[PDB]
Amino acid sequence: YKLFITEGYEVGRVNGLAVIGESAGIVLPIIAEVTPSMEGRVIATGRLQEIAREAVMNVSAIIKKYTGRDISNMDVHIQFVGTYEGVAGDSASISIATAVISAIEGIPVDQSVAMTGSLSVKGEVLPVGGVTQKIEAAIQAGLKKVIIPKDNIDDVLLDAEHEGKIEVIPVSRINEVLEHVLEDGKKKNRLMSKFKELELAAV
Amino acid sequence: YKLFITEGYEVGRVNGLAVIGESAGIVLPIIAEVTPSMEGRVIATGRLQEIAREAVMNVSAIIKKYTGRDISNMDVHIQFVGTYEGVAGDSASISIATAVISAIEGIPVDQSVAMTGSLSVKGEVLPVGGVTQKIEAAIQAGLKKVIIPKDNIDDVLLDAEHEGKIEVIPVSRINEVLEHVLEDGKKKNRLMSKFKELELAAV
Amino acid sequence: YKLFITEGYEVGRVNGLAVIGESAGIVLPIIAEVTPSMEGRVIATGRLQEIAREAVMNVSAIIKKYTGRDISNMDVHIQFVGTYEGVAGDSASISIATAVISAIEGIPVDQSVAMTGSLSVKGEVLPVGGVTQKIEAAIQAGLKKVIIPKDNIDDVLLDAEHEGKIEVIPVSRINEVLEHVLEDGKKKNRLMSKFKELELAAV
Amino acid sequence: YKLFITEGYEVGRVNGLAVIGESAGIVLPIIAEVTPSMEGRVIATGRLQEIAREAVMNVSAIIKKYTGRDISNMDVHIQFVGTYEGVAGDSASISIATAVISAIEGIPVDQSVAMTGSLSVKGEVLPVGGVTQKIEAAIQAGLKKVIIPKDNIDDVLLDAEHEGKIEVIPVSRINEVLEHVLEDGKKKNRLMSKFKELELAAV
Amino acid sequence: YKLFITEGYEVGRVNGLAVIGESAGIVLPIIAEVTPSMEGRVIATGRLQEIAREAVMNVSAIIKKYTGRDISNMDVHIQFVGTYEGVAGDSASISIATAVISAIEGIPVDQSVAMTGSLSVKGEVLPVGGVTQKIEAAIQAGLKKVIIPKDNIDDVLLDAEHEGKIEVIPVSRINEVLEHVLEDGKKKNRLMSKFKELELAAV
Amino acid sequence: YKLFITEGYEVGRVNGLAVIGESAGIVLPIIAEVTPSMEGRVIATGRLQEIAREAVMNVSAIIKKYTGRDISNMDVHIQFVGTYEGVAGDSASISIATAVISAIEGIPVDQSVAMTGSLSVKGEVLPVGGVTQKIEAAIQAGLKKVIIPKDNIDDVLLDAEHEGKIEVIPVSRINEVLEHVLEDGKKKNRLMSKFKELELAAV
Ligand SMILES: [Ca+2]
Ligand SMILES: [Ca+2]
Ligand SMILES: [Ca+2]
Ligand SMILES: [Ca+2]
Ligand SMILES: [Ca+2]
Ligand SMILES: [Ca+2]
Ligand SMILES: [Ca+2]
Ligand SMILES: [Ca+2]
Ligand SMILES: [Ca+2]
Ligand SMILES: [Ca+2]
Ligand SMILES: [Ca+2]
Ligand SMILES: [Ca+2]
Repeated sequence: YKLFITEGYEVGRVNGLAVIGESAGIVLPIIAEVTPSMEGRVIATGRLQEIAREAVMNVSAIIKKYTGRDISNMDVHIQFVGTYEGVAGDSASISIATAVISAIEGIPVDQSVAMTGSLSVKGEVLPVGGVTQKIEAAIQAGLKKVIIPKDNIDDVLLDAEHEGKIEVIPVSRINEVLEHVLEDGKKKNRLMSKFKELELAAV
Repeated sequence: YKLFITEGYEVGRVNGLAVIGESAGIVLPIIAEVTPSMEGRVIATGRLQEIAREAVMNVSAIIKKYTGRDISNMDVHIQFVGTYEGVAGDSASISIATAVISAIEGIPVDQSVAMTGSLSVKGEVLPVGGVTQKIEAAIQAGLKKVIIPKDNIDDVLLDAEHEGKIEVIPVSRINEVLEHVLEDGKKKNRLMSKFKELELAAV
Repeated sequence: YKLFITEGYEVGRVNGLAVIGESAGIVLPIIAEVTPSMEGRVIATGRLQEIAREAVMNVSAIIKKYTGRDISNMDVHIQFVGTYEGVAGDSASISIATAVISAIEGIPVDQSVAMTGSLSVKGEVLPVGGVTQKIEAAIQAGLKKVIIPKDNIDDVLLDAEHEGKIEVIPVSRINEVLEHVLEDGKKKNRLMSKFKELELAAV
Repeated sequence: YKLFITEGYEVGRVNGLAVIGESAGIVLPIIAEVTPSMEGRVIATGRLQEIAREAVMNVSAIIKKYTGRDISNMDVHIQFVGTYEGVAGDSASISIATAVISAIEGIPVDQSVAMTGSLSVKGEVLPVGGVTQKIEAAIQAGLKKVIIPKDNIDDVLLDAEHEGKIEVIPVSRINEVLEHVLEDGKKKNRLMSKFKELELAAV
Repeated sequence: YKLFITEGYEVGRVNGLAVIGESAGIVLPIIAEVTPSMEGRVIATGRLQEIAREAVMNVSAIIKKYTGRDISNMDVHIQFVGTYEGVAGDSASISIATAVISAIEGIPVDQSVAMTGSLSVKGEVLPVGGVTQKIEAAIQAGLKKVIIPKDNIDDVLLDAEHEGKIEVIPVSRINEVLEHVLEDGKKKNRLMSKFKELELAAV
Repeated sequence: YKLFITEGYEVGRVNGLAVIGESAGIVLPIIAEVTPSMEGRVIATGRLQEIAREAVMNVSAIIKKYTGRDISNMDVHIQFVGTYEGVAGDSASISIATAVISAIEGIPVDQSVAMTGSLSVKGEVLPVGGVTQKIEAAIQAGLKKVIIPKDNIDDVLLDAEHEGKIEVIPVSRINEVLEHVLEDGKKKNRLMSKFKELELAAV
C-alpha cells in the first residue's frame, strides 16, 4: 500500500515533502479540514504539531487580509499522513498552507504535484533544506511535478536518470503555488483574483 | 478469559485490530466514553496515547462539521483493552473514531465486526499495514466480519482454510463503516442522514 | 507485621489483588487521596504507575458523567502498599477505581472484601488473569469475600480445603462493587442513586 | 566522625532508620530542602530515589489538603546522609515526610528522636520490617527516643541491656510524629492545629 | 540557501540578531503582517512567542500614542525565520517592533541593516546582551550596517579583521532606527513627522 | 550593560525591587505608558502580568477618585525590564503604581530611589516580603535611597558594611512615595495638592 495519491484532484490534501533523518526525502501528505469553532483552534498532534501551527497561523494572515474568510472563528485540523520518527518538516510548510486554502475554499488540489517551501506571513515562499532529496522522493513516488522555492533552484542536483523524470517548478509566492495545483474552474478564478493583490503588494 | 466480545451490540466499544511485533495480528478492543468538561481533553494513557489523540482529533472534525455535536466541550476518554508491549496501532485508528461516535450518539456497535484503517480529517478511510495478519487475528477470535480500507484489498492473502471464515468488507469512507457496524434503528437513521453530506462532499 | 487490614471500614483503602511472577497471588492494598490542584494530576510512582493512571482516568470518566464531581480539578494520589519486584497488576484496576471513589465521597470501604478486575470507561468490570491465584492470596490473608469479574467465574479452581473459605462475588459493573464494599448509610444511598443511571445505561 | 546529630533541633533533618543487608539496622539521616520551581520536581538520586519519590508524593497530599502549601510549585530536594550498598529503606519513609514538613514550615526537628514507618497518603503510619534491628541501631547511635508504627509494637524484642536504653513511641498518624519531634512554639502550634482535621478524619 | 536577504528593501521584514546557546550570534529575520481582526490578537508560535508578545505590545503603545493607527483592532502576525533550539532573543526585540511598523505603514525596510535592542513602551532602545557576538553574525551574513543600543557601545570588541567590515550605528530611540532602515520617500517623511513628538517627549 | 538607570529623572520609569528564587533581591525596573483606548485595557505580558493588573487596577481607583483622570478610557502598558525565571514580585507593586502616575502626569521619577511595597486601593502602602534582600540589591546597583513600607522597618537587617550605603525611607501612603521620587516643580505641586485629600482621608 501507499499513503499518497499520485494522480487526480482532492480537496484539502497536498503531497508535501519532508526529510527523515538528515537527508532522506519522503512524501508527506497533509490533509486539512476546517470547521466552525462551536475563537478557533489549530488542532494537530504529534512531532510536527509546531510546523502545523506555524503554517496555519501564517496562512491565516493572508486568508484574512486577501480573501476575508473569518478563519479566526474556525477550527483548523491538520493531519500528517504516515507517522515517522525523526521527520524534519518545512517551517511554515507551504503544503500545509495550501491544504488549508483548498479545504476552506472547497477547491481540489492536483495530487500529481508535490511541493516544499516555507510560507511567509506576507505570502512569499521562502527557501528550505534538502530540496534535491525531497525531489528524489517525489520521483520515487511517481509524481509528475514538484514546486520548490525559487531560491532553492541552484540546490537541485539530480542523476541524469532522475533528471527528466519530474518537472521542477520554482515559485516566489503562494499564488503561483495555487496556480499550478488548484483545479481550473470558476472557484479557482474567483480565488486567484482575490490573491492578485498579494502579488501586486509583493512585487 | 477473553478481552473482546464476539457477538452482540455495545455502546462505545469496537473490536479494532493491531499488530504486535512486526507481523502478529491482535484484536485490540477500544472503549470510549465522552463526558462534560466540567475546553475538552482527550484522556488516554500508555503506549498508544498518540494514536488515540490522532483518532479523536480527526473524528472531532467530522463530528463538528456534519453532526454539530459540541465535542470541543467534552472530555473524550479512550481505553485500549489489553496492554501489550510492542503494539503498532493504526494511525488515527478508525476503531477509535467509531467508538467515539458510538459513545456520543448512544448507538451500539456490532461486536462481530472487527475493523482496521486510518481516519482522515475529511472522513476517508486510508490504508494501513498488516491487513492479512489483522484479518487472521479476527478469524482466530471468532469474529464474523472485518472492515478494511478499500486500498488494502489487494493486500489480503489468506490460507484456503482461513478464506471463507470471515467476510472482508472494503470501505472508502467512515459512513460505510457506520452503516455496517451500528445497530439499525431511529438513532442510526438520523445519524446516517447527517453523514450523507460527507459522502456527497467526498465523491 | 501485615500491610493489609482484614476487617473494618476505611476511607480510601481497598484490598486489591495482584500477581507476582507468573502465578503467585498477593494482596495489594491501594490507598487513595484526592486534593485540590492548587488542572489536576494523577500522582503515583513506581512500577505500577501506568495502571494507576489507567484506573484513575477511567474512573474519572464515570465520576464526571454520573456524580458530577469536578475530579479534573483535583490531584489524585495513588499508593500501592508493599513494594514488590515483578508485580503484574490489573489493567485499570477496579481496586484503584474504588479507592478513588471512596476517597472523593468520604465513604469507607469494607476491608474484609478483596477485589480484582479492570474498570472500563463505561463502568463495566472486565476480566483479568490469575483469578484463582488471587483468590488464594485473599484466603491466606484471612479475607472474607472476593469480588471478581463475572466473566472469570469459570476460571476459579480451588482445593476443597480452600473452597468454602471465602465468598466469591462475581460482578458486571462498578455499582455492584460499591454495593458490596461501601459502608451502609446516607452517603452510600446518595451515591448509589447517582450510579443507578450507569446501570440503566449499561443494561 | 558521625553522619547523624544526636541532640538539638535542626530544620529539615530527621534521623531515619533503615536496614542494610537483610537485618542490620542503620541510622539513615535525611535532609530535605524545598525551593521555588523557577511544576515542581522531587529531586533525589541514588539507590533510594524511589522511596524519596514515594514519601514526597504522599506527604504532598497531606500538605495540600490540610496545610494549603502549594508544594506542587516547589522543588523538593531529598538527601540521604551516608551512602551504603544494599540499603533497604521504609516505603514512603516517615522520616522523609517529616523532613519535608520541617523544611517547608521552618520548624526544627529533635535530633534525639529516630523514627521508622511508612506514610500513607491519608496521613496514617503503616508498619515496616526490621523494627528491632532499627531500634538497636538507634541505641548504638546514642539516640533517646524512637518512633515506630503502632502495628509494630509486638515486633520489638530487645536484650535486657538494650531495653531501657531508648524510649519506644508507637504512633498511628503523622501528627503524633510531629507532636513528638517538632520544636515547641508558635509555629508548631499553628501547624498542629491545621493537622488536627487529619486526626479527626482518621479516627 | 539562506534565510535572510542581505540587500534591498522589503515590507515587514527585518534582519534581527539573536544568540543561540550562550554566545553564538545568529541573524534572526522577522517577518510581520497586520490584518483586520474580523479585539486584535498577537499571533505567534514557538519558543520565542513571549518576545513577540512583548515587542508587539510595546510597539502598540507608541503606534497608538503617536501615529493613531487602531492597532488594537488588528491581528499582528509575527514570524521568526529559521527555527533553532536554544535561541535567546532580545526582550521586546526592536527588530519585531520595526517589522510591525513597516507592515502597518507599508514602508519597506533596508535588508542590509541588522539590529538588536529592546523597545521600551516609551520608544527608547534599551541595552541587550551578546552585542559583539550578534555583530559578528551580521558580518558573517554579509550585512552592511548594524544598529545597537547606545548603552552597548562599550560592549563591542571585534577582531581587526572584523572591525571595519560593518558600520555600527548606536541608537537611543526608535525613531533613529526608523531613520536608518526605512526607505526614503513621502511615506517615511510623513511617519517620521509623527514620531518627532516621541523624540521631543524623550529628550 | 545594565537594565536600570541609577541617577536622573525619567517619565514612567521606576526602579522597583523584587525577589528571584526564595531570597535573592533584584532591581526590577518598570516602564509604563498610557495611551487612548482607540474601554481601556491593562496591557502586560509574561510571568508578572497578574501583578501588573493588580497594581494598575488599584492605582486606577486612587487616580479616578483624587485626580479625576479618566484612566478607564486609557490603555495602560506595563513593561518589566529584564526577564527572569522565578521572579516573585510585590502584590499590587507600588513601583508599577508610581510608574503609571508618572506616565499619566508627565512628571519624571528619580531613578536613584528604589522602592518596594504593595498599593492598597485606598492609597496605603502595605508590607511585603524580602525587604532586606531587596535593599541589598538596591545597594549593589548603586542606588541612593530605598522606599519601604513602614510596617517592614523592623525587617531590615543589613551588614555594617551595607548599612550606611543607602537611605531607607519608610512610608505609610502613596503620597509620601510621590513626595520622595517625583521631580520638584509646578506639575508635582499640583498633583500633590490633589493627593492631599487621600492623606486626610487615611489619617
Ligand atoms: Ca520538462
Ligand atoms: Ca521547470
Ligand atoms: Ca462471504
Ligand atoms: Ca467482501
Ligand atoms: Ca458461601
Ligand atoms: Ca458467590
Ligand atoms: Ca521509658
Ligand atoms: Ca513507650
Ligand atoms: Ca565606517
Ligand atoms: Ca558608527
Ligand atoms: Ca542616612
Ligand atoms: Ca531613614
